[PDB]
Amino acid sequence: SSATTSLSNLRNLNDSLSQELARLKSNLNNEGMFYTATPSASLEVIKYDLSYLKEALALIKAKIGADTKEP
Amino acid sequence: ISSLELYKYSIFFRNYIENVAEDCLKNGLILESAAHNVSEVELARLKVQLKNALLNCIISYRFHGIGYVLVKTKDTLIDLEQPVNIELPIGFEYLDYEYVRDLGVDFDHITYKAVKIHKSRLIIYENFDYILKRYVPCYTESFLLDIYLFEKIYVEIERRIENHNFLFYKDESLVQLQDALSSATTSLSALTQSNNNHSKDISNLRNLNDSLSQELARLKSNLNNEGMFYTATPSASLEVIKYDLSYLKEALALIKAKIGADTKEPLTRSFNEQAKGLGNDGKGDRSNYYDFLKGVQEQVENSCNLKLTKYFGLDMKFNSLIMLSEEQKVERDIKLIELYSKYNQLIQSSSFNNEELAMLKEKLFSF
Amino acid sequence: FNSLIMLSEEQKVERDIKLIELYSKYNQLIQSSSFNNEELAMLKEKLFSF
Amino acid sequence: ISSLELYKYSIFFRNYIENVAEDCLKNGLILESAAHNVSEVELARLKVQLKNALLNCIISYRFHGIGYVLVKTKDTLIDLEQPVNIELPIGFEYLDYEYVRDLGVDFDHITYKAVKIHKSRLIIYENFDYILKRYVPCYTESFLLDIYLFEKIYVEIERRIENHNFLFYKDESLVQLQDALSSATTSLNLRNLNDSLSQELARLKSNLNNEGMFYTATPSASLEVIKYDLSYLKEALALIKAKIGADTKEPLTRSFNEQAKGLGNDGKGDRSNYYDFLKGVQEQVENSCNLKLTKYFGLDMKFNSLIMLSEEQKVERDIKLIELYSKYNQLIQSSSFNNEELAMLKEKLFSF
Amino acid sequence: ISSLELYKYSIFFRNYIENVAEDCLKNGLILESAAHNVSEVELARLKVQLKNALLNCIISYRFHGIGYVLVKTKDTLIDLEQPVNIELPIGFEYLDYEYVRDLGVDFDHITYKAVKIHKSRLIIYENFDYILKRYVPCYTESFLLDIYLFEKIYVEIERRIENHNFLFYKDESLVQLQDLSQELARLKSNLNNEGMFYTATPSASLEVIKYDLSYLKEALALIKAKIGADTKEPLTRSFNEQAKGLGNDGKGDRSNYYDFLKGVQEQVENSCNLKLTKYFGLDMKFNSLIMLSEEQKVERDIKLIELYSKYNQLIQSSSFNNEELAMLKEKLFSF
Amino acid sequence: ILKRYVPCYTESFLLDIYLFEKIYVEIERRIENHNFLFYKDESLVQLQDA
Repeated sequence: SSATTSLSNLRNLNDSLSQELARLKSNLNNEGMFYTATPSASLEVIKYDLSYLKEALALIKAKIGADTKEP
Repeated sequence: ISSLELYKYSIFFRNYIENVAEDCLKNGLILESAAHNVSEVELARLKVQLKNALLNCIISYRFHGIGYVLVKTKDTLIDLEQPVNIELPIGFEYLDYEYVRDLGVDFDHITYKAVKIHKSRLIIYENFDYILKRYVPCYTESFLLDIYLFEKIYVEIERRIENHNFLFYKDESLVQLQDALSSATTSLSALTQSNNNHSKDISNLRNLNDSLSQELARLKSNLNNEGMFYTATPSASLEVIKYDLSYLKEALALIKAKIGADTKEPLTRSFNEQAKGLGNDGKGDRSNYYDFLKGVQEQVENSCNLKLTKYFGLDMKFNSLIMLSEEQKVERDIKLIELYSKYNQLIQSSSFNNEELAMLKEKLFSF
Repeated sequence: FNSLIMLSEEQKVERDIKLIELYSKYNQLIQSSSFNNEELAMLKEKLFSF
Repeated sequence: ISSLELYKYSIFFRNYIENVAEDCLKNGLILESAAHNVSEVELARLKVQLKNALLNCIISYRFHGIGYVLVKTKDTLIDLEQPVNIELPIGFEYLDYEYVRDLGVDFDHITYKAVKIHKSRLIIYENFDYILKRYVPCYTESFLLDIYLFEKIYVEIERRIENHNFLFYKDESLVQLQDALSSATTSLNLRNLNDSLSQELARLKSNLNNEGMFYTATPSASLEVIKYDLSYLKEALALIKAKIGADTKEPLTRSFNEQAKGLGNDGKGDRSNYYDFLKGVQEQVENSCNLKLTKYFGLDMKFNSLIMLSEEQKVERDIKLIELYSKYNQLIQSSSFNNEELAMLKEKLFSF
Repeated sequence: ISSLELYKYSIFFRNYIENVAEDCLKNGLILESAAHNVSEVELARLKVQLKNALLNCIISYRFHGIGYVLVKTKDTLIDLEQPVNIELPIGFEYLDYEYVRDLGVDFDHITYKAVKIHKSRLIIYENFDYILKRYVPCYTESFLLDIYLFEKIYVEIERRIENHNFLFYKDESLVQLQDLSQELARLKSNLNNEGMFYTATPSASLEVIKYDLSYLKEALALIKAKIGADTKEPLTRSFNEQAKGLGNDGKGDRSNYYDFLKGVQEQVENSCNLKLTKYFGLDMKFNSLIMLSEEQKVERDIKLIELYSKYNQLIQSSSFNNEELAMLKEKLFSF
Repeated sequence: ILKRYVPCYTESFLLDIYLFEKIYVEIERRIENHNFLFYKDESLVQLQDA
């Protein structure tokens, strides 16, 4: 982020850093195993829900059926 | 959302567009000549070409909002501008919408690619909306959004299929010793960048990740060999990370409901699970698809006969949407013969007045 | 192309039986009716088989 | 995944390969001679040998993509190279695919083991895919993967059947003293510690068996049952069955021998997918055989009808036909229709 | 996995092997002589011995891949090497597979235990797989594994039946006694007496340890599915819950087991008649797999008589042309 | 509409077939190690690391 801020010597620095980051990420993603070294590291799946929209659709269908006579 | 892009990518949109035209021209046409001078073979060939043109005409009507069929006669390319009084057409050719320039109903000619063609030689099938004061297709932005979501569900499924389940491993081993030395070196190098053994840091990082790959290979090898994953660190952790699909399932249900609400084509609504509902049930309670097809057929007939009869002396008709089977025909004939026999018996064995019999005649449907 | 729907032997026999019954009913009506020639002709067109 | 290895290991693959051929030759063949000079007994023996050859021919067609049947005549081994104009075959012999070398359709001979055989004496049943421009078997890599997974499920079941449930025991007792000393000094008497540890473990096992109570001294001692699970394999079996049913049309293979072949008589023209597939295979085999049996040998072969009527069905059909004839006779006798109308009825009637 | 060991240990494998042979020879055989000179009693005795030999022949065919039946004639033990031109057999004797040495089809003799027997006196029923280029049995390694797992489930059940539930107890003064032990066992007996277990240590613990069987139940379900997929024998697939399906339903839609039995019977008939007719002048046939009951026979006779009556009525009360009647004759099945 | 010759299938249909196969591809990938043991111990690594 500091590199990108400065962009918005350094060439070799960024090349080495990018190489290492890319290889670490590629290994962890390819082996089907996410590895980390920090004892306090955390990984959680965040998920959305649709029950609100389903219930709203039911209520809206009921209201439309009540509000019109066209079958 | 681009209709052309959706048409290219999705076969569902293509089927939705083309099903109506295919159903309209499924049962065929009837072609007749007012003068009663054209032979039946030539007229049948003309009918075949007319059907071929009408399919693309209806497809263009649904996709763009207007469809053009050129009535080709025995004339030169420059003679298309001149009007036609009375002629027998040589054939019918559908004209591509993208190559047709029309300035409106106030003009009596179009430009095709720049050949000027008079409107008297063209069969025009247009969907003009008076509220919008413009020609519109059969679909809207909401329908396009529904189709796009229908495809995006499986796009996301493909995005997350490979790594739906994976392992999260936290280990403070020799590997973390290397990794933590690496992390401290990278942080210090970041400080220096913000501002020299950074090359030493780089060589570290490289060898450290080499050893990391070696150790991960060894761990996987042990897992495969003895089915047991062993670790040294008392704070080591191993957890299975899993994805979910309930969101996409519920979205599919809602999208199917929306599509069914937004279209009347039974195959599109039911995802090719329901029939077209164009059979004979012996009752006058016809289907919504039947009514829609009848309206489309009436509009097409009006559009064709507005100029086929006036300028070419030809009349076109659509075949009946409901086609009776042989057994149904035999049953209907049997019932009609029974009705006639009952009527004859009543007439022979009754003494009703002439006025009463006549009055019965009008109130009877068959007689 | 040959017809997509192929009838079985039993179906053919049943159809033949029904057609023969229809012809017998038509013959009985013609023999035992006193309808006018125009009415009989008009019945002929409105009948599918005849 | 190797098709030969899968064939050797799995009986399901073998049955899938052989069921189509067995069903095709279940009802038998009809053999005829154009000259009408061959006696029926010799022709029946020829038909038996032809069926025996055709079974292996179809099996090789499904497994490899091509099948070879040699039409053996009264000739020497060197005469096989020479073409045949008109002859009466002595028999039929299936040729193994691995011993046949064919350079393509542009050549009119093959090498068998190195005897040169002209193609006019050979019945060839090949599955050529024009998209792939090569001969292909009836199975693909996905189907092989499905079969492999089907077997691997029970492979894993056998792997984890014995220790599906076991005991995890933690104890900082004399036994942990023994094992800690062993650990330390082996990393660096000890065999006596070994013996004492085993003795105490066996003693505790004996106590457990005797009085149904496991007792321990350490306040931090723990005992937990470790258990395995099978829901993954159950769901995988369901998915694999669905995939197999989608990937093949053979009813026994799809239903795991739970459904019938569907080759009966229902009195309707709505035949089954397996019936259509078998009819197509039979037509291809008939074409392949008659391309050279009639031209070079004066023989014609036909397949028996896939649908075989029972005696009761035959009697019922005869009764219905007799009733139809009686109705037609009654109508003709008691009608006064015109000759043209009766004739027109004749064509529109199926039976008459 | 050893097929012989599995056969010895499991009755299910034995039944799977023997059911096909028993069903094939359930309805019996028909034996005839081309010369029409042999008396019926002697021929019936020959048929009985032939059935007895054929049962073991089919069993050996299924278990090993080949089965041998020796056709015993009025000859000496050394005359078995000599070929036979025309003779009337004295009997049939099944030959054990383990005592038969055959070098292949290119040879016309075998060694039995070392008596040399010509192949013209032997009925051979073999299952040769052209893909494998060898004789193979009716079972494979996967099927053997399925049977082994089927037995191992109850092996494990027996292993863990006795201690499915037990007590885990933690106490410090009690081990001060143990390391007295039998006296605390007697205190557990006092628990059994008074219905109340009492202890001293505030950190003493008592927990019931229990086992589970869901793994074995699911494995049994999967194994049953695999067996049903891997075999066609209805009893083996359904665990003796379904019938053989060899009845008469009045329809041509026969069963898979019927088709399999018909194929096996055809192969056996070919194998026998390849040498019974040529060398011995005898012909063998299998009885029909479907056997009609008396009521079914009466019903069929009634229907046939009705059909004949209808045909006679039509012929008497019709005025059809001779060509039309003839054409009806061919298109009628019965006439 | 496309002004070109097109087959009977589209990219979405190809994607559907590809996913249909990829499901069992993943099943094969994770069939062998669907259940395994995770064990943590310090003396046993005192043994193994040596």
